Amino acid sequence: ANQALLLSYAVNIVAALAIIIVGLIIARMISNAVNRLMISRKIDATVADFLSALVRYGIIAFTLIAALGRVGVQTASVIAVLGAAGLAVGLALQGSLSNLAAGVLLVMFRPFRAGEYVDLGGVAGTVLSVQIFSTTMRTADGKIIVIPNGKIIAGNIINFSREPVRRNEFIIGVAYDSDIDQVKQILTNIIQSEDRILKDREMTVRLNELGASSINFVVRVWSNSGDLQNVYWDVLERIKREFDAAGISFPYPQMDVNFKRV
Amino acid sequence: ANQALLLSYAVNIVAALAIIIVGLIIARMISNAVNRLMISRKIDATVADFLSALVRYGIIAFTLIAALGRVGVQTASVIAVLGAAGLAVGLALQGSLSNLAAGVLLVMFRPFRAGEYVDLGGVAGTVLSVQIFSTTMRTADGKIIVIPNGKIIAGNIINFSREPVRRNEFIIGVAYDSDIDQVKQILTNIIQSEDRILKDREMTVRLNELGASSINFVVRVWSNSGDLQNVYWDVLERIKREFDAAGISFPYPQMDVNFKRV
Amino acid sequence: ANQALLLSYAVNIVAALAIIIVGLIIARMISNAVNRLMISRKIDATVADFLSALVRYGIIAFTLIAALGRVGVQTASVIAVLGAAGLAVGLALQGSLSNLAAGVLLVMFRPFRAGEYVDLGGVAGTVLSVQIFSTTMRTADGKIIVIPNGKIIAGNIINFSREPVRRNEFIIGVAYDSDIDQVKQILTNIIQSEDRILKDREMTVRLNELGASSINFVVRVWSNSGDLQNVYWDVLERIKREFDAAGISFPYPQMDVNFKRV
Amino acid sequence: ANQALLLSYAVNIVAALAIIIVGLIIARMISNAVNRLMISRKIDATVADFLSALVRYGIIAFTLIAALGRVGVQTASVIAVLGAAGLAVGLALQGSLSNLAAGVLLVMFRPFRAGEYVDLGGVAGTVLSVQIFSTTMRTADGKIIVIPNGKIIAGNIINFSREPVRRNEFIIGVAYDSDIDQVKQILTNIIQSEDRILKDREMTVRLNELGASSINFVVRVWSNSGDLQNVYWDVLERIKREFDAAGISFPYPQMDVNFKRV
Amino acid sequence: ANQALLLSYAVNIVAALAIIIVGLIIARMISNAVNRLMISRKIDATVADFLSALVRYGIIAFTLIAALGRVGVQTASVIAVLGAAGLAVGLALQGSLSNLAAGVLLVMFRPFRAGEYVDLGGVAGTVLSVQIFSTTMRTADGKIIVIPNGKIIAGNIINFSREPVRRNEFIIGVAYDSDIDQVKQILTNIIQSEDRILKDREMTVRLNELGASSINFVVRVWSNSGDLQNVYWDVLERIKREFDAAGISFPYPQMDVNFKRV
Amino acid sequence: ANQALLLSYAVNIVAALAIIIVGLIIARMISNAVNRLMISRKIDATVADFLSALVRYGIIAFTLIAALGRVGVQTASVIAVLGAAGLAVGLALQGSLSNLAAGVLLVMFRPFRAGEYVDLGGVAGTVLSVQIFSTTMRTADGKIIVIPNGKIIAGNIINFSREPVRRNEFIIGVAYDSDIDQVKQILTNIIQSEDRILKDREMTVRLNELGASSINFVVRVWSNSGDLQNVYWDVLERIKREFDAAGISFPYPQMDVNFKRV
Amino acid sequence: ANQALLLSYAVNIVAALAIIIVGLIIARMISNAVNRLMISRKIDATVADFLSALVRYGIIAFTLIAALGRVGVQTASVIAVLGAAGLAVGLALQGSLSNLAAGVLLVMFRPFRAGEYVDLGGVAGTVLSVQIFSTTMRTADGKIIVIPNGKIIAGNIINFSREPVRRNEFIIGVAYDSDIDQVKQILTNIIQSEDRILKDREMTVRLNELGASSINFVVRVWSNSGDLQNVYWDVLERIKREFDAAGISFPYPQMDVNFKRV
Ligand SMILES: CCCCCCCCCCCCO[C@@H]1O[C@H](CO)[C@@H](O[C@H]2O[C@H](CO)[C@@H](O)[C@H](O)[C@H]2O)[C@H](O)[C@H]1O
Ligand SMILES: CCCCCCCCCCCCO[C@@H]1O[C@H](CO)[C@@H](O[C@H]2O[C@H](CO)[C@@H](O)[C@H](O)[C@H]2O)[C@H](O)[C@H]1O
Ligand SMILES: CCCCCCCCCCCCO[C@@H]1O[C@H](CO)[C@@H](O[C@H]2O[C@H](CO)[C@@H](O)[C@H](O)[C@H]2O)[C@H](O)[C@H]1O
Ligand SMILES: CCCCCCCCCCCCO[C@@H]1O[C@H](CO)[C@@H](O[C@H]2O[C@H](CO)[C@@H](O)[C@H](O)[C@H]2O)[C@H](O)[C@H]1O
Ligand SMILES: CCCCCCCCCCCCO[C@@H]1O[C@H](CO)[C@@H](O[C@H]2O[C@H](CO)[C@@H](O)[C@H](O)[C@H]2O)[C@H](O)[C@H]1O
Ligand SMILES: CCCCCCCCCCCCO[C@@H]1O[C@H](CO)[C@@H](O[C@H]2O[C@H](CO)[C@@H](O)[C@H](O)[C@H]2O)[C@H](O)[C@H]1O
Repeated sequence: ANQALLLSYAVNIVAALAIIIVGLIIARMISNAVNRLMISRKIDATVADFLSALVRYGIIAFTLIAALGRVGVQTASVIAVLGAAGLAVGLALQGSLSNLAAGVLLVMFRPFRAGEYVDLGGVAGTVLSVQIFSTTMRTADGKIIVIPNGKIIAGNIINFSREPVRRNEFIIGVAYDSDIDQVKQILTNIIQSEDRILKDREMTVRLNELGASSINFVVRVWSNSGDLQNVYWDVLERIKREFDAAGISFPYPQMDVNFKRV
Repeated sequence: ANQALLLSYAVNIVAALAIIIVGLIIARMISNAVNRLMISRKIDATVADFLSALVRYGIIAFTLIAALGRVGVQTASVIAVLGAAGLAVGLALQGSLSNLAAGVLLVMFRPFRAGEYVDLGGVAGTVLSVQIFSTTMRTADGKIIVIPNGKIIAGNIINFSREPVRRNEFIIGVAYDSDIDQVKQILTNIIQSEDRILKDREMTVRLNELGASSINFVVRVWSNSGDLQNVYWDVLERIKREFDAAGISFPYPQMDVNFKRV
Repeated sequence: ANQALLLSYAVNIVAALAIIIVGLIIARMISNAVNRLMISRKIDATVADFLSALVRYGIIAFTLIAALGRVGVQTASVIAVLGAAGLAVGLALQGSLSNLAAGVLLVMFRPFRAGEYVDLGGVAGTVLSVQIFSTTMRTADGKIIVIPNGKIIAGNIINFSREPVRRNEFIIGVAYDSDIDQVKQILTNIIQSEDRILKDREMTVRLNELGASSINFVVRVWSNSGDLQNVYWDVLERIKREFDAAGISFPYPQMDVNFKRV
Repeated sequence: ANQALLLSYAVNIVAALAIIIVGLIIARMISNAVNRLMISRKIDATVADFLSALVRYGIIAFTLIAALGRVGVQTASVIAVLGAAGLAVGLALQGSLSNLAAGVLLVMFRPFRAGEYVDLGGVAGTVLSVQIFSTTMRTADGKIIVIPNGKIIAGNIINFSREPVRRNEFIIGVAYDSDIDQVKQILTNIIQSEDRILKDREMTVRLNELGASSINFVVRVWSNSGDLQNVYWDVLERIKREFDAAGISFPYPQMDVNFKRV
Repeated sequence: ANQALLLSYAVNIVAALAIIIVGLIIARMISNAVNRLMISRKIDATVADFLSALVRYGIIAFTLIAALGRVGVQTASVIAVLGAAGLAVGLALQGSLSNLAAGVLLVMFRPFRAGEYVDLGGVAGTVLSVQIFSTTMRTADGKIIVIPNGKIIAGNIINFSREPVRRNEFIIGVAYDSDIDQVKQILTNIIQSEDRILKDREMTVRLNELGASSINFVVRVWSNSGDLQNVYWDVLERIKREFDAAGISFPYPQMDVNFKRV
Repeated sequence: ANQALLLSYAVNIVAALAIIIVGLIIARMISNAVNRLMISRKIDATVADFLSALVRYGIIAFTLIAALGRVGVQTASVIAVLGAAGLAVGLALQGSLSNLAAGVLLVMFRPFRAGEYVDLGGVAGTVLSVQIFSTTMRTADGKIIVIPNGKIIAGNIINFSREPVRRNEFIIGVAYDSDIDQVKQILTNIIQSEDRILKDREMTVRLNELGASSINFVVRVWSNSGDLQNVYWDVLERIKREFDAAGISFPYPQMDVNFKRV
Repeated sequence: ANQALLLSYAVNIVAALAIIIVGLIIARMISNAVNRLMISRKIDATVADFLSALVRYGIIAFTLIAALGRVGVQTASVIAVLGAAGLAVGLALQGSLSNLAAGVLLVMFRPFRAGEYVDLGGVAGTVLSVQIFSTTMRTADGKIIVIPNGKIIAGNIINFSREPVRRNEFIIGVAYDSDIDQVKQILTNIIQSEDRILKDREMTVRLNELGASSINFVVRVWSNSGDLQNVYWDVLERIKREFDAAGISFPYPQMDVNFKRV
């Protein structure tokens, strides 16, 4: 029969809903304004969206604390419950947040760009795109790999395609009776007739190891990154043909045998 | 004999039960409304159920704090005890929550879809379905594997079936005395007569290594993902037959032996 | 001589004991009621016992805070001491709680059931039972293994017995001079006369590799999970007998030897 | 000269010491009563001692907070300092507490008992006793191993001695020219004359693999855990003697050699 | 000109210094008294020093909070700053505290004592002393190893010197044509003439494996820990001499060779 | 109609905006002043920027707490929400902060400088630059590697280029019948005629191992870091030529063969 | 126009700056006094600098809380912001603090000193100096290694140079037909004529293993740490010369061959 307290309670509830509505409006407005202010200062779009989302959820948290205080919930209760909900959402989004930060770093510092062959922790292939949470790459034989950004940032990032020039390394092994000067002279002529091998870099042709069955010569020559494999195959076929023409042997595995007829 | 205090205590208990009932009702209603509001905005059904469950448990926590305050328990006591119960439930559900978030990410970004052959951390097989906590896959020989979603998201996701085309790589090894031009010409004719090998891609036929007993030619040819294995087996049998017809040898392992009758 | 303060102190102590007794009674009653309410809603019995134990310990914590406030201990002291005791009990029960949650998940989602051969992280054997903290399994030779549930849930769960059908894979290796058509025809007749090999699945008989001493044919045939091993042994003995009858050889390891009498 | 404040200070100090003494007495009494109440309910003695120690230290903490409040230290100061001392003691006792809980679990669920051969994470030997913090075991050759209980509970617990029966697995390898029916018949007679091999279990004698130099027969037979090794050695010597009597050969490693006098 | 407030400030500062001095005195006295009280109850000296240091730093913390309150710093400020300093000191001393607790456990339970050969996680050598933070051991060839106590407690502790008796295991391999009864009889006589081999234990002499080139007999005999190596060397030389006298052969690695003059 | 409360609310909002503006101004000024004060004291530029950023964000946090208190938000709400936003930003920047600190340490202590060959955790190459978050290095063959600074600081940092002098180690293996004095004399003359080998260091020429087919001499000689590889190749070719001239043999792998015509 | 409030605000600001200045002065003075008091008590210089830095930053924190309270910032705000700045600085300095504590432990307990050969976790070389954050060592061939102190303290610390004496272990392998008494007598005379081998230690010369092609004698002899390698090389050359003079053979790898002309 006494509606006056009921009127006060309904009025407090309507005031709580009005505070919620106005708080969502002001949160969206201040967050969009901070986002435009950051984009105008050339902050990265993902960092801008992240900081704007944090500002919007903070203003919404103040609005919730105010409205729930209007309905009689204490500030300590609302802070504890919003903290538990935030800890749950943070447990769900912890790894995704790590991948988001790693993706921002990969887009900012550019350890690798799309189209560059790389080697991210033992997998290797052409990069296709860095994305919000993971990087796609196509391996040499066409398989697609999707590496999460945090694993990429946490480890080494070998990059085959960054330097214009790269070095071949042949390991020719010839018979122990082969002349050393003739081998070095033939390998030197083979790498001096190769126009794609850079003459201003190193061009080693040195005996390198006395192996179990052969003396292993090493040849190290530099070439542009686009000519590396073709130079390898061409120098290899030329080595084979010229050694076969010159009489130098490539040994089969060797074994002395001390015969004992028991 | 003095029932007035007893009446006040029974009235406070009934008011606490009434606050509990009304609080559960309002919690269920606001949670269903937030869930419908999120589903209408095309949020994922699992993220919608998660955020709605958080809203419902938060409103129930406010209701518990209010009723337990009506029975005389202090707000600090109720917050501490609900925080301990929430920390226990969170210790129980930590890994399941990680798998739930990883499953939401796998369904959203689609690193792999059902029916695509993959390789999730060293296990490989056709995917069957991504589920709330774990992914099922059937390996090539019919074993079922159940990989938890967090392990899948944390590591690499090789995907054999995403790209339409993929590359074969034969490694033929022939005797050192074999002619190189004849080997390359026979392998080239074999891969040029193969209609399932894409002629617009690479078709390498290059000497690749001077091995212990053989010179290892490499052949790399591209084909549609569905023709890859049949092209491998057909080119392999054709290589065998044509080399046997042409007189080119596949060496047995070689060994020079220096006889010494001691 | 002034017993009035002594009377007030003894009365406060008796009131604290009465609050403790009534609080234990109400805790047991509300916990049993919540447990019956959950079991009636078809919640899992272990989750029901867990949530009921949490409700009972929470009501006991409120009762302790009330009684210890009656004896003059402050609410902050009781909350801090109960929090330290709860942190100690939680450090003791952390791993057991992880195993309990993993066991609930294994009983709910059924990645494997009792009597199904599995492979949980490198150990393999018939499952015997999933239990509250660990799973028992009997390996193929009769050893018992007890894997804690958390280790099982955290890793892959290969399941040999789930699919009705599974694939055999023979790897026959014959001499390089062997006819390929005759080998493929004999293997095809051997797998076509085998009634336990499913004719509606794949039945590959393809040359697969040119090995060091032999050409390795592959045979892949599907059969029901109960016939897999018997089909393997029967096809193997039939391959051996028919190749010996047809004159096809299984090579011994090969080695060319270039004799050099030095 | 004004001793009245000095009298009040000395009286407060004596009251603090009296509160400390009475609090230690009541703590010891309530802890012993809770310990007897738990032991009477058949709780494990270690869990009883743990919960009683927690009750005793909690009552001592309330007594310290009361006395230090009597000397003028605030409740927040005493709670913070006791919390720091408890965090230090907990950092010191964290691993010992994990081992204590794991030892309680090992004594309760009995994955292994004393005198049973086991394999706890790659070490194997007869168990000697489970103790409060670590398990002792004597390996087959007499070395003692002391494995902490937490490492045991965290990993697999293979148990060689639990099942009454266990399976032998011989892998006989005979020459390719050996008759298969004669080999299977001799192995079958050898395992049928062995009274310690259980005839109601499996008794496989199947050709299993066509190896590099031999066809590997497999023999799997079950026997009681106490007869396993003696049955292995006896069947092995009988296999050797009967194959030597029957003319079946055990091949030496084989190698074809294609002689080439260059 | 108004020195009265200056007098009050100087008096408060002198009172703060007096509280600091008296608090350090009372802290040292109560800590020494608790230390003597623990040593009198046969607590370990390191645990006694640890708990006494905690009591002394706690009383000093109360004294600091009181004096800094006298100079006007609030209790919350002093608690926060002392908590930050304690968290920094704890980050510095975390590992040293873990090693201290592990050293107390190693001195209490004695998994190993000084002079006993052990194997702590893959390093092995005579123990020299357990110390406050690390254990010293001298390996068999005289290198000193210093293993931190926490690494020792966390892993297995194999102990070669605890059991009085230990088992040798010879693995003799003889030619396939060797008589089995003669080999077993010679090995049995060799281990029956050895007085240092315990006749009340096992003395197996069983054929154990049919190897690639030899049948591997096993001999397992027990002896006192001090006679183990001398018994090994003596039985080994006796096996060699008696087999050479009896005509039994130790095979060289075997290889059939199928000659093919191509 | 009653605008007086509306005037008070608009005035409080304008005062909050004015406090925000003045607080940002004072934050930027005090942060720039602290930054100049640190740079003037020769603090590292990165540590200066870090501490100045912390001072600026702290002053901005005080300004936010003041303005949000002016609009009616409580201090506890603002502290909790700013703490949640700071915990989120810290979860995003945790790894980047670890790399920043590691980069400051690498620039301060200089374990390696640019242009020095190193080996950071199994990858090796010339360092190019240490940067804010990762170190770039060019391997010997031209690949670029980008190692995050925290991984570098956490592990070993081998440094090939720091010491002026470094040691070669040849391992010559000659036939068992070779004279030892003649081998040692020839190797000694070869390393005494080499002017780039430091005569004031060690120059060992000792028989080191009796191998399976050869006695392995060791030669260890020191040389300047720039002459190391050229000295290796020159001494190797001189060893080969002088041994071939002196008649000393480099054995092929050896094998006695006990012929048995069965 | 009303400057009185403006005068009060400017006066409060000047009082805050005066409190800041006086607080920095008193912080520096008390920190230097505590540092001198610790150095006078022979505390380590690094622990003294650490505790003095903690005292100085604590007094500065009290001064900041007082001044910021004078400008109107609440104590809770200042404590929260200083706690966030301290948590950020602690996240940056966590690893450096671990290395600092480990370096203090290495300088105090001296597991190794400069100039002693060691083996810290698989890297080995002469120690050069222990430093504030990392230890430098020069490997045997002149590479410099920089191991962070925490990695050193966390693992084993083998120390080759601590014990005055160390043991050589030769493993001579002679032909099966060689006399055992003659081999043992020659090895005994060789190690008895070696004056640098300690005659008061063990001098084993025992047959140790019957290998695939040779009986492996073991020789274990002790010598001073400075004579170890020279004794090894001298005993090795003497073994070689005396066995060649006595007619004892070092076998080449052996192989029986059962000829079969098929
Ligand atoms: C009340 C605040 C509500 C809003 C903020 C919510 C925060 C939620 C925090 C959840 C717990 C985060 O705890 C985090 O766990 C990882 C586990 O590898 C650890 O640190 C980790 O950081 C990233 C993830 O951010 C990982 O990819 C990385 O491998 C590791 O360094 C630390 O322990 C801590 O950074
Ligand atoms: C009072 C609030 C009540 C409601 C919220 C309850 C929260 C309960 C939190 C329990 C502890 C979580 O602590 C978590 O532990 C894991 C351990 O790998 C670490 O972080 C982990 O996150 C996920 C799980 O979320 C793991 O799959 C992942 O391997 C790892 O990065 C961090 O330390 C922290 O994220
Ligand atoms: C005041 C509240 C009293 C009642 C609640 C008591 C809670 C006690 C918590 C103790 C500390 C738990 O801290 C826990 O440690 C493990 C260590 O692997 C980490 O997380 C772990 O969770 C489970 C155990 O729950 C492990 O099996 C899992 O390997 C790991 O992910 C996180 O760091 C945190 O989940
Ligand atoms: C104020 C309260 C005073 C009384 C209570 C004192 C509690 C002291 C807690 C110290 C820190 C414990 O932090 C613990 O660290 C280990 C580190 O592996 C992790 O969890 C660990 O639990 C056990 C030990 O209990 C380990 O054997 C296990 O390998 C791991 O899962 C979690 O991080 C947390 O459980
Ligand atoms: C309210 C304050 C707001 C401002 C400050 C925000 C701080 C945010 C802290 C996030 C959690 C940090 O938790 C951190 O996790 C890593 C996980 O490897 C662990 O420690 C780590 O430190 C660094 C990163 O700093 C890692 O590179 C390192 O591998 C590891 O030692 C510790 O658990 C803790 O240092
Ligand atoms: C408000 C206080 C402000 C001043 C004090 C600031 C403290 C800052 C603490 C940052 C987090 C430290 O968290 C730390 O993380 C490491 C991560 O390996 C873990 O412990 C670690 O300690 C040291 C570093 O101290 C590591 O080298 C070690 O490998 C590991 O045991 C623990 O989780 C915790 O010791």
